[PDB]
Amino acid sequence: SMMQKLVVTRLSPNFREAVTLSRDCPVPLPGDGDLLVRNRFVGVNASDINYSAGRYDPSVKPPFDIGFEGIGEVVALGLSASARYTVGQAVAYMAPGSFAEYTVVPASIATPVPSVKPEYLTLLVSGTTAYISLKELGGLSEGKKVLVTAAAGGTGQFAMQLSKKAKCHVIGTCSSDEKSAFLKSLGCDRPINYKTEPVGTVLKQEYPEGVDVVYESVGGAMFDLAVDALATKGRLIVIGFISGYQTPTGLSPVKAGTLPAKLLKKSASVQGFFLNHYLSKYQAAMSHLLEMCVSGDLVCEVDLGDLSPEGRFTGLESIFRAVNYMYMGKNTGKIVVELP
Ligand SMILES: NC(=O)c1ccc[n+]([C@@H]2O[C@H](COP(=O)([O-])OP(=O)(O)OC[C@H]3O[C@@H](n4cnc5c(N)ncnc54)[C@H](OP(=O)(O)O)[C@@H]3O)[C@@H](O)[C@H]2O)c1
Ligand SMILES: COc1ccc(C(=O)c2c(-c3ccc(O)cc3)sc3cc(O)ccc23)cc1
Repeated sequence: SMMQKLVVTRLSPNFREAVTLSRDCPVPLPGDGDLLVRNRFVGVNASDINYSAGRYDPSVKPPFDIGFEGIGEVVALGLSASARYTVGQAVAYMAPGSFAEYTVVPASIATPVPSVKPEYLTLLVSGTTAYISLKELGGLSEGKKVLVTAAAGGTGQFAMQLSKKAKCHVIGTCSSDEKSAFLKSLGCDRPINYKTEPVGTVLKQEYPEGVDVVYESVGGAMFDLAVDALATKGRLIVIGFISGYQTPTGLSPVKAGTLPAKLLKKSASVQGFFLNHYLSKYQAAMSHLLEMCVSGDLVCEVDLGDLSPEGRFTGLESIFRAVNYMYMGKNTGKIVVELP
């Protein structure tokens, strides 16, 4: 009848200062073509703070719902949606407003899943982003050298594994020896703990002819290093630049004044990627991702915060903790919050 949900009440990249937990909200009713989903797990994404900052559409004032992805049970649906879905059915989705106990989701974008497991949620945004970007833009093939930053993170774990399946030689950056071990377990050829080992030097010495593809999620100095490390005809894919998201503009400083010159000299490229521009590829990506997940051919690491200071991310209120956890760089795999 009523429920809790998170609401952006003030525009800001500081999640805590931007978002409020609202405690007596009416449970929304699904339309003819909608599902009403009781969320059991929701995804925490780096860009959640870009969203709370209002950067997706600056013409939109608070309050508005937040959260990009969820998985749970269909508890109610409109008549038309009932042709495909049924009450009690497990579904996952990528749609705004997942940070709530119940979310209305158009049946046409929902993804039927085998059951309500957090592993399936990792595929929705993090998995598809890696799958689609690398397939469409990566030009992957046997022997290509691929550099993945934030490699032990939500989407990084997939860029890593998929590149390995494409028979590429893969290098991955992360911030701890434990993260490096995780990378090794995913078949990383060259894990690099950037806190203990200078990435630029590793690249210059061990990969003198450069890397062919960069899956770049960090920005700033890491972006600078990756540009310098590009091989002839190399491709740097701008997936993100999380090092800048908390700043007032959300940007990270780069030493890019000489970027065009470097790109010309190497016939190399810098290519942006935004998941929402590739939705025509989404259903197929998710279909394949789900196969590998269920068959065990893809590790879908979940960080539910069980080893965080305050423990398992349970309840909407723990979303604040979980966001902070990401930005402290503590997570291995996808950050997920449970709503018991
Ligand atoms: N374009 C798209 O459609 C799309 C879709 C999904 C995600 N993304 C991007 O992919 C990247 C990762 O997002 P995610 O949600 O999956 O997060 P995530 O990788 O699971 O976690 C972020 C990781 O980045 C590193 N990091 C955190 N704060 C940092 C900081 N201030 N400076 C440098 N590094 C920091 C940490 O790993 P370390 O141990 O390596 O430092 C941290 O664990 C982000 O740029 C996100 O925006 C883009
Ligand atoms: C350019 O098109 C592709 C598509 C898939 C691949 C690839 O090798 C694989 C996958 C792939 C899918 C999407 C990507 O962006 C990269 C790799 S997944 C997978 C699973 C297996 O058991 C065996 C191989 C693969 C390589 C190039």
